[PDB]
Amino acid sequence: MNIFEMLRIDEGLRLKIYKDTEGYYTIGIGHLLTKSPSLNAAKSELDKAIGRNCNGVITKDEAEKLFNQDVDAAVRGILRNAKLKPVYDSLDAVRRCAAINMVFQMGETGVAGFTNSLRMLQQKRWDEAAVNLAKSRWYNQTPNRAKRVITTFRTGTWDAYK
Ligand SMILES: Cc1ccccc1C
Ligand SMILES: [Cl-]
Repeated sequence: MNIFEMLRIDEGLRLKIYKDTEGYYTIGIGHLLTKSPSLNAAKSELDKAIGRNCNGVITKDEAEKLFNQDVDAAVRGILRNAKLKPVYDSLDAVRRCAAINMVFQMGETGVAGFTNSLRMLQQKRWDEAAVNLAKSRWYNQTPNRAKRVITTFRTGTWDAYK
């Protein structure tokens, strides 16, 4: 297992514009297009991202390239952020994947509310961090996804994905 396989399981793959759990236009392996309610705005963002007139549909190769870019961007966001980088660097490779997963789903700004969880993770207080992570809108709105990610932080294994 690696971060790409983990996120492919959590996000799925769809080659036509769809709506995510919050109702936002998305395509591919969880690539957010726009938060605007306008399908035309989403189609424009898609064409800009792919570099051709897609009319709302992409190929598997295009979805996989967008996905590589999106994972890269999540990692770079962590490494540039003075609050997140020290916690990330303290983690083992499996737990680092759980961290990237959260940033991919919620962004840097969405993880800003997790300051207390981050401190517990940096201190390697895994059970305590798991409880704190679950006291969140994230866990209540996407509980199965959150349980898999939290279990990865708690155990440092891939057991939730196996
Ligand atoms: C979201 C995030 C980022 C970096 C380290 C740990 C965590 C939970
Ligand atoms: Cl879920």
